[PDB]
Amino acid sequence: YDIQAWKKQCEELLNLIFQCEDSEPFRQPVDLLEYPDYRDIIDTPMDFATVRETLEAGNYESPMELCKDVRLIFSNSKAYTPSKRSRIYSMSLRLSAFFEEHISSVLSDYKSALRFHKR
Ligand SMILES: CC(=O)NCc1ccc(S(N)(=O)=O)cc1
Repeated sequence: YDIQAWKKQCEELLNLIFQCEDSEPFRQPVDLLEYPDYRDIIDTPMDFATVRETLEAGNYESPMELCKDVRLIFSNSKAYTPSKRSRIYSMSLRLSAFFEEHISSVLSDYKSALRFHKR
């Protein structure tokens, strides 16, 4: 029932994601010189370095907020390269499955700890 445990759990999950080769296209903001029409399609860019820096700055109140930003990385990838046979597409799908598999217990433990606190 530790209300604060999610933060270190998210730091460790982000470390695993950075070690994953599938995270390479998502480690830093999309380069607008390489993809000049990116902002014509994507309203809110997101990447794992921005997620990590938001977490380290103490700017996430809950793991649900972090999860919303990570999910935005994947939805941006799907919206920008929607060829279900593109390299980045396939990397996004595997990394998303890995993230969802590991974030589930982080969210469950946090929601349980908060429900216990407010009992
Ligand atoms: C990160 C993003 O959404 N766009 C950049 C990008 C990177 C790789 C590829 S790809 N499909 O050739 O692997 C297409 C676009």
